[PDB]
Amino acid sequence: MEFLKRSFAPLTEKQWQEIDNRAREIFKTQLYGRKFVDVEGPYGWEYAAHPLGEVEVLSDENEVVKWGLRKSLPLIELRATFTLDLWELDNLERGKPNVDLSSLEETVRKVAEFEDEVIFRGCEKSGVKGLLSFEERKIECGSTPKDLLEAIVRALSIFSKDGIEGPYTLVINTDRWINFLKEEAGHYPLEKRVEECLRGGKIITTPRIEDALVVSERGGDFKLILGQDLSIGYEDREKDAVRLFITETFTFQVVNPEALILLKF
Amino acid sequence: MEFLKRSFAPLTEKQWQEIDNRAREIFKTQLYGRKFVDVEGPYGWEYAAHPLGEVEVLSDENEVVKWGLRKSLPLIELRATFTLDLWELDNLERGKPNVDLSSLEETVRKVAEFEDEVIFRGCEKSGVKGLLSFEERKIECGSTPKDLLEAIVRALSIFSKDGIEGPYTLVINTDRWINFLKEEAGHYPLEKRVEECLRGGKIITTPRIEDALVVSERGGDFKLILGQDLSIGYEDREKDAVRLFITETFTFQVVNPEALILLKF
Amino acid sequence: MEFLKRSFAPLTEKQWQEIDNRAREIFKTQLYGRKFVDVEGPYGWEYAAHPLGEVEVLSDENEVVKWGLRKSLPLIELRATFTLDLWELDNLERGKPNVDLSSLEETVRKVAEFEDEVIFRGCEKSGVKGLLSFEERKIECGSTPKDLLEAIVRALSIFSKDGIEGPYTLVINTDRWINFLKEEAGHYPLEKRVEECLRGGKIITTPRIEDALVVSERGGDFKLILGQDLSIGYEDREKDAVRLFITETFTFQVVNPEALILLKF
Repeated sequence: MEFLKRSFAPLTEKQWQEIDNRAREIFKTQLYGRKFVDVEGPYGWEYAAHPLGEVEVLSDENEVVKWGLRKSLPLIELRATFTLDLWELDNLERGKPNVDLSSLEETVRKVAEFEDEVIFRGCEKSGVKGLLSFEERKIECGSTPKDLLEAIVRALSIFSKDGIEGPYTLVINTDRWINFLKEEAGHYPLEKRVEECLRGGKIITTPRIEDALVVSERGGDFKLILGQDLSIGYEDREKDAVRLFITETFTFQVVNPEALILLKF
Repeated sequence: MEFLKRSFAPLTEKQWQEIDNRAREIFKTQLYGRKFVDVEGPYGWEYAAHPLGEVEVLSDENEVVKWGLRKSLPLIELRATFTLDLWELDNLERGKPNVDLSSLEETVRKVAEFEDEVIFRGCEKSGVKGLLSFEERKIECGSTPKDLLEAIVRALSIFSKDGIEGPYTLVINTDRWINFLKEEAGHYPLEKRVEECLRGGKIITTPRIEDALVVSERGGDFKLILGQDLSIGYEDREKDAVRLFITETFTFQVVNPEALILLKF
Repeated sequence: MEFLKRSFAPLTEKQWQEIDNRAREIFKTQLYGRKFVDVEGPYGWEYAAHPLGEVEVLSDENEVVKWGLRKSLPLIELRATFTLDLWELDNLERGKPNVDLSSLEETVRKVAEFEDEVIFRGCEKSGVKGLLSFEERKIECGSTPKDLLEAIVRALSIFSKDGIEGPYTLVINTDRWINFLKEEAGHYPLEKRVEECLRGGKIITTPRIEDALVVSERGGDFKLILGQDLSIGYEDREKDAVRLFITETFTFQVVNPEALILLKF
């Protein structure tokens, strides 16, 4: 019996595992950040903040004793609720393989969008700096696949200058990738061209961002620390419906900004 | 070779251990809080903050996802420097058992006073609430030892009402204790009277406070968490003098305010 | 305890290994010559000069005794200094994974540029002849990738005439390679065309040179002799900063000029 109080929910364990695998299957495809960022944890529920190794001196200079405070990044706890119908769920025990989980799917989609937004554009309230906030690592790129290849080559040259090794992955907005395919009446399979230019790299198309960027996957550059992973608990029961929730405690850190390059095409 | 960089200091290990035992001997008598408060740690240098188990909801009520932040108490790092004379220290190897350590003694006294002040009256900058801030647990007491005994009995009655068991310790200002002894021309050894009234309790006289209070020593009521205990490191060398420093990372927490009673005599 | 006097530096071994791996990682990408030239050594610090096997006759012809001197190539010793901040470094022990090493990176970049310049264009003061000094091995090439392929084929024909076997590597300036890609709207992946024409060869893009050339990697044609490899030592300490230096003793020799072909495109 854990934090989630799963036992007290008046639902069959078959429905429990069904919802579990449904949520996990949705999250595998909807978690864009985890596809390429490093993941650390779980550290348990008790992990409240992550140390930063920095000290700020509140004390003055005349006083001999230098007393100050250690900076740290507090974790973010998210909790989103939803409701299900007991009679609709009952059909699983009767043998119906299809059930209505539209509310659960919508909640999972929205929470995935929220966490992707937090990872990409940051949250000034929590002090987390988003990747797009690193404007200093920008390169102008033209509207043609030729200009895209030129930008990729120049980005790899900059990476080699800064000593950033492979593998390299290109994350591009899906609409812009589709537009590039529309403009590409050439002779070269665009995927194989990009892979050859990236020296065995991979392409990720996502709608979370509007532009393209190149990252390195040597590890230790983007750490997503999880206190408690994604989990579903039971809140309360009312009439013929059951209320559940999804909770997660996490934080994000960018170790080396030099491993990220942005394209302004 | 630790945080303190002790090896690089051009001082004999005999002088090192001499200064170590001198500082430890001073701290045993000058650390008033540790005489009665619970001590936890060390958690190492990396322990930046202590979790509080509380969550504050930054998110609004219309948005389904409830994202918030976990509260925690950041640790306080103190660092006080001092200087010693190489030629004066050299006499130890020649056989002189007496050396001048007045600067070190003064620094240790001042840092002990600072930490006692932080423990007792708190620090609003760090968010630590001092014991004297708990004004709700106050009892008026008269100027006579008879009134002191009456206040002790009433405080024990309140403790029994609130279910606080022994042992109990009375911490009283040294000047007020001396004044009570001056006023006491009675027939009862005052120490044995106080011990009998406290049911085997003990009395602690300190100049850090100006009044008297009664506490319980059942444990788990006042936790002083130490990341790195009191330690002395070497900063730099200049001409014929050597500069050292004393560093410490700590925090304080009051678990149960009901275990503390204050007297307003 | 070596030449570098690493022990006397008042820095943690963690910082030592961090700086070591940082410098090594930068050098792996910034050492263009070692990517394709043969490397010999280390011969230790005591190796002052490399024998040439040539004797010059100072004596006249009337005197029976023929006394002369043996020619040799003296080694070059480079030493570049830089400074770091002790307080900035202290954050590593506190847990900060990010430190400012901009001065170290700049020094490593500049020394890499200097050694690449010495390897490529030589140094008349030291008597080392640069590869670009071999103007007799020049071939004119046009501005089109077709002309580049023609020049590659003719260079391979000359190599076969002179009995130079594979593998062959093409080293081309990055800007000119990018311009060739810009001009290439053809149908053939340019990398695979170059590899096929070179019979499994590889392409290296570098900014150290402005033109393109073809070399052979059968070994024994370009020897870089190292007395002491790249190393970082500690010079002295001042106030709150520490001064380090990077030192290296080396020399370069071209055995067979017939294994090098230059393109004048």
